[PDB]
Amino acid sequence: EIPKPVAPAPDILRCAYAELVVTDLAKSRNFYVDVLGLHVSYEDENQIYLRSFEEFIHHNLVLTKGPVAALKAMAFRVRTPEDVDKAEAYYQELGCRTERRKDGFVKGIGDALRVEDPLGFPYEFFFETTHVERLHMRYDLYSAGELVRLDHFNQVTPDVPRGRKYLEDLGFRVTEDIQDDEGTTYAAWMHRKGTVHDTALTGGNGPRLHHVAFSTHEKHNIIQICDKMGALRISDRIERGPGRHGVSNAFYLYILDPDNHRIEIYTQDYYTGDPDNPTITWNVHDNQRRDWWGNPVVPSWYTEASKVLDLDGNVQEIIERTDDSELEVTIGADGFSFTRAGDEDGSYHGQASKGFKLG
Amino acid sequence: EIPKPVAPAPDILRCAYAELVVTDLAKSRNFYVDVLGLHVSYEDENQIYLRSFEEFIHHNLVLTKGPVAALKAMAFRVRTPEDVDKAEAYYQELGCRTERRKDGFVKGIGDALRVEDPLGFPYEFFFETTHVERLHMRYDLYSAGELVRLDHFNQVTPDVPRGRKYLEDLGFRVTEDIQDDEGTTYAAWMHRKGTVHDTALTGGNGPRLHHVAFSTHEKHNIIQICDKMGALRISDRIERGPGRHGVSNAFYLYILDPDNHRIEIYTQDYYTGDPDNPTITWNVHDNQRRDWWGNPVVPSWYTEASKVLDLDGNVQEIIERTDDSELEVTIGADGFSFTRAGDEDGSYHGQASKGFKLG
Amino acid sequence: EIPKPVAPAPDILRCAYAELVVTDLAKSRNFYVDVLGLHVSYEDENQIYLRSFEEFIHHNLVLTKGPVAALKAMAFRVRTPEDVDKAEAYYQELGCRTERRKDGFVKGIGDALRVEDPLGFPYEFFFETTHVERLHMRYDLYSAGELVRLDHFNQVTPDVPRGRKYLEDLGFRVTEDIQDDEGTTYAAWMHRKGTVHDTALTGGNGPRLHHVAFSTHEKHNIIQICDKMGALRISDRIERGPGRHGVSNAFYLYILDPDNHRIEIYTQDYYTGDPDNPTITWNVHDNQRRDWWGNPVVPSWYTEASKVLDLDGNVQEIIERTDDSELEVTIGADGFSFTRAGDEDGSYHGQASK
Amino acid sequence: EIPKPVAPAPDILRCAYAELVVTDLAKSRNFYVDVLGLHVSYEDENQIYLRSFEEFIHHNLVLTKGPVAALKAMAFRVRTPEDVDKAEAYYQELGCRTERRKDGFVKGIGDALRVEDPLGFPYEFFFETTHVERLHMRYDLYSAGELVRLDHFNQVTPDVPRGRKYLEDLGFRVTEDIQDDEGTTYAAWMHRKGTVHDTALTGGNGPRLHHVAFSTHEKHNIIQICDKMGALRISDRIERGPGRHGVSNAFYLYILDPDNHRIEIYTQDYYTGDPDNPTITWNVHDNQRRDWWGNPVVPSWYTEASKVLDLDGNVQEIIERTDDSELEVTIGADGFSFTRAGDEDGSYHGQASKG
Ligand SMILES: O=S(=O)(O)c1ccc(O)c(O)c1
Ligand SMILES: O=S(=O)(O)c1ccc(O)c(O)c1
Ligand SMILES: [Ca+2]
Ligand SMILES: [Cl-]
Ligand SMILES: [Cl-]
Ligand SMILES: [Fe+2]
Ligand SMILES: [Fe+2]
Ligand SMILES: [Fe+2]
Ligand SMILES: [Fe+2]
Repeated sequence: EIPKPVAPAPDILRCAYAELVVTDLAKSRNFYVDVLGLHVSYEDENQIYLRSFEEFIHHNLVLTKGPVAALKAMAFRVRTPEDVDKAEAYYQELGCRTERRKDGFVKGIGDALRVEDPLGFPYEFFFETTHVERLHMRYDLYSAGELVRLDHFNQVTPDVPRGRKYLEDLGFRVTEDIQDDEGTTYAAWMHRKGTVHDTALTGGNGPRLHHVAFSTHEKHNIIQICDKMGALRISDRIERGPGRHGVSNAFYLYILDPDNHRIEIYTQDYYTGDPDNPTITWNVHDNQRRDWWGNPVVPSWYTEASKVLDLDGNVQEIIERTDDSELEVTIGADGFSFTRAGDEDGSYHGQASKGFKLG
Repeated sequence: EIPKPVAPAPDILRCAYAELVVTDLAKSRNFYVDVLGLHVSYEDENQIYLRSFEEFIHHNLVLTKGPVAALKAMAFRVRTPEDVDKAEAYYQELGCRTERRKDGFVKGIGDALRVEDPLGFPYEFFFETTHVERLHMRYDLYSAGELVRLDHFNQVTPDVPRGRKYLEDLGFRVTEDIQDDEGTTYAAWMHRKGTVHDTALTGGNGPRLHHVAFSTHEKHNIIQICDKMGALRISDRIERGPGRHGVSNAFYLYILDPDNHRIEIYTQDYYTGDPDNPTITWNVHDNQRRDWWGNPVVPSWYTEASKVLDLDGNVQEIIERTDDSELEVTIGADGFSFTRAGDEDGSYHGQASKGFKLG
Repeated sequence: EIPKPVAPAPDILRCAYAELVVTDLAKSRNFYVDVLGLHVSYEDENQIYLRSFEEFIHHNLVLTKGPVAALKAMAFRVRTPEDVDKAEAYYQELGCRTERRKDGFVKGIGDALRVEDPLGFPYEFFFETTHVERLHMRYDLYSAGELVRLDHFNQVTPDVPRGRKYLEDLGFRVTEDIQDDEGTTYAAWMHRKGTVHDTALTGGNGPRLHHVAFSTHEKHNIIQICDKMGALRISDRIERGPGRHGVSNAFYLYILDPDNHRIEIYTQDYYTGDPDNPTITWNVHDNQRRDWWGNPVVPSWYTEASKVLDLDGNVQEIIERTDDSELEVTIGADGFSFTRAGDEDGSYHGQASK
Repeated sequence: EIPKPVAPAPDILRCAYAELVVTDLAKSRNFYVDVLGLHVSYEDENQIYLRSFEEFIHHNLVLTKGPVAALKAMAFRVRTPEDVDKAEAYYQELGCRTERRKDGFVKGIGDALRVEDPLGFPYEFFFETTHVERLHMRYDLYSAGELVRLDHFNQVTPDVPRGRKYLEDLGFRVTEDIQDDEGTTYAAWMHRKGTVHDTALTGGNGPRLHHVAFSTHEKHNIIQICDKMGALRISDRIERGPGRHGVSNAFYLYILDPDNHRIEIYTQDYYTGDPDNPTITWNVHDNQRRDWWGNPVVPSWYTEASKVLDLDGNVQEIIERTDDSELEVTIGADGFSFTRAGDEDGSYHGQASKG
């Protein structure tokens, strides 16, 4: 277990941006700008800085050209300048490598701390950022599929309870989780900003980045993204969805960028800001937990995720999960799922729902 | 091959209602009224008469208690009383069994002709019907999933060109179809009322009734039906969808009633009323033809459909399709489909899209 | 009264396009293409040809540069080539001025008849048209405010019953109307294509064109048009709405183009294709008849409308309505409306609602 | 000016519920339950306890039968039980009348502090509340007009800067306001929970309660409320909207309950939780500031608002605003508004927009 430091945790506001390394900057720009409609704050031959419709900080996504596609940083904004100092002390007490840059790692961010966290993930904490034009009423620019906010990250890690405890000490509150009756946690969701989550842990080999998620206003905006991908004849880049989540109650879609980085589009989860917010636990065999309508979860969703980098820019080595696999226990050969607890009718033995099996 | 009569075709307005035989009237009522929110025009211990939100004729659906669940009649309204006489002469010239009842077969319909048509289907033609309160502005009744119109039927028949020719002579115009490069037709859609279809032919063993379809106003209304079925813990009765169709461009969902009769919910197809309306032909291997987003078509959608009755109430014998099977050529072990014609990337061989094979 | 010809009526499919004369083509292009997102089928220095998202015929709207903004033609598509001959014989029997151009009046239309109709309106009938790419699945082009179909026209004319009977003889069926207990007709809606209308008559001084209407898929698409006009700081060109109509039950918005031509955006009316489709008559004093939510109808909506041209391109003289005025009897000094009939609570006297 | 206490402010989470006094409990039930679809947590012959679709605390609205329709309490939830102690100390230092009940004033709330605040409003602060079934996935119950959350209160007060300073000291952050070029403030919006607001101040004679606001998921849910009101032939209880707000950017509707308490339905404002969230100031003459589409604001929206009670349950006396009136300066006989700053075209003199 990861000890609770004596040093106070930084006051984290929210997820703020991700830096993704991409192999072909022009192909990635086509995806995030021409397909998805994100707004360009800055670009050059090496990077593209993108933001959502309602954002006022400099960016929500930095695309950085490099040799190996990977997550380079997942950044959280803290409440005050002094919280960056607290972050450095906190992670130092945890025994983690840290790097501090007074003028930032990326453009439009000031004083910033990056850390190799105890789960092997590159976290950034910052307060200072260049404000830009907030585009929230620029309906002259608004797309039929407009991405309005950055909502969350989702991380793949082999030991969910170990990670959960560490994030709770850092001040994240768990809103929902998936467990079974034999003591295994498969996934947990945790927040600072008062939505279902700012980050989440998914059980699996890791550290890897499962996805970054953006919000829309309405469900039809997500439908439009699907429709547009069909018109562009890139429906093969729709991985899973659209659907209604069980966990989070959000309407959702997962798509894959040119380096196979997974992006979720998400809308209409619920308020979690009260400190005694009720924590919802789903059983791993409940076939409504991930897709409320019971649609099967494609195997790539469980197996595939992005590499993450260390502070030197090298790929983090992957540690195998030894706990039970959500894929295996639900849709694998000895898997099981139910529609109604205790009812054989609507249950699935050794295959996925709706008439499918693993490819 | 079905000859064109010398007798003039009746002028058909639209699909108007279906009579479905159901085995447990109370369970069927729970589904169509309590789950789906259709409006009761009349009911007793033997039948329930149901209509959509915007309908003014007596009903769109009659549920008739009987021993064997089946389609008993699919009914089309004709333009004038005289058109019922025309239908009788037309089908008599075709050599079909007919039955005329001056006071109707079901309540709220007057002079009506039922026929066992050349494809083995029980068609009804009528003009006279009892008008009811049109509920189109009854927003005090309006459900979050409100079904607003009857849109179409879909019929399974072994020889699609044979049926298509016959329906063309009856005045239906083909709007879309699905073919391969070697001259096999897998499906066709055809209309009278100026939408994509009033009925459609799906290649397969038949006669069987594939589905009846109702419309909603908006896409979110279809989403709500899915959400409600999740809340009722009957997500196992969601068969396929929700999705965007390729053919028709409509947003859709398929669900299964207590006797496994398939119901489609459908919205936002396009106007076809001009006589030179451009026909659209899709290749059977195009993985965007049925679901525009590339989501896989569940095998049950290809294989399962309702029995139909003859005019005595006995089940019609099934005749096997000898032309190629859409299931087998697209998602079976020797099947294939593409995202982009000629492109290996985004193509699927011997399995369905998105990472599944047949269960 | 307009006699019924012995000559058979042309079989009219639907409203198909309008040709509007505009005074500044570039300003009009900015409104219809950059603001509203219509799709260009052809343009040059004199004209812009535009179509909606789901259209396959050449255009739904022709903008033609000219000295005086006006309606130049409201065009209906007919079922067959021979229906253009029928239209010519029909209007000739009516005594109307007609002009036939075997190669069309505008690009992308072939053999076409224009008439000065008995109500003074420039109608076109055509079958032949150049097919174009139907954009209905081009979601890469789809706007948050996308206009998907041309739905209808609305005509201002002084005597509604006279016009109604003429249109019924042409095969249009009345779906809804507004009347009072004294027997005055204020407005009527009538169709060929199986929606609430292809054209409509509004009682007033005419001939004038009240509006041209386009459809969207959903209500949020109409909202987005309003939001976009706010962002462009042209909210003064939102005239009325957004709202729910009583008549038609459609969700709606009215906006004004740079020459003050009124454009309605409209969605989700009901099917009318059965020949005994029930006709709905509203009372003129029912404050839910025009806006179901009881929002007031601004006077400009009743009084302002576009000039129309004759076949020479000159402005048609206007005839004053002598029947009672809907404006005067509902929101004028001696007017009134109710929310619930017979209830003084929620009634309005000598003023509009809200 | 209201002094800043030495005593630390309580940590306020969010607006949580309002207690409204109503005259005919059955008629109010029909409005809030049958028309609007709120969910009953508890009822008897004296009170109805209602909650929104996504709520887990006991209620968002309490309807209490009484002789005079009024706001009895606007309640904010605080972060810990100790924050109720902090609230008590804070308001006592301000010289405000307070009353603390360890077992609450209404059912489903535990230890609670009510105060007559420096602006004359009845505030409640509480932590302890009875959890109930969260209905957020009960799509078997979901209405086409479903109200999903409580969003905010709006208060009418004569001196907006005075109130703004007091609320800032209490930890609310101003997100948007309306001012003119002559030093007058007409309205301010301020938050704790990271939306545009938990409460707002509207300049006018006060203390009165302008409205209570509930959220929907989507814009069509608000349109449905309007459509249903038309079908019920009660469209005369739609006061203003539906519309898009300028301030807040939310889609909105205002309707009137049987005692004329004003309810707003609201959706799709933006995130404000960062502490340097950019403040937006509108000019009072900007005709897109309240309705972005330029639709006129009816005079009743400016003039009418609910009485509020003191801790003894008596109506607070109304103090007259002496600052300029937003009604008068925009839509009165000497009013002015503009569509485009500096453009005579689309401007309005001595009247409201749209004719
Ligand atoms: O699945 S398809 O796109 O082929 C299709 C299109 C329209 C329908 O009504 C249908 O049932 C099926
Ligand atoms: O305002 S009305 O409800 O009378 C009306 C209904 C349908 C229309 O298309 C229209 O322009 C006007
Ligand atoms: Ca177990
Ligand atoms: Cl999931
Ligand atoms: Cl406002
Ligand atoms: Fe996620
Ligand atoms: Fe269908
Ligand atoms: Fe209209
Ligand atoms: Fe408000």
